[PDB]
Amino acid sequence: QLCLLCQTSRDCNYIIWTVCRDGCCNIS
Repeated sequence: QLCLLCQTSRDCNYIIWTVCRDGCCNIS
């Protein structure tokens, strides 16, 4: 999995990274 800095549920607009967690971004 991943954990890229995110703000909302989908503040990344990425392909393999749309599932944002606690201030994070991932695929699932």
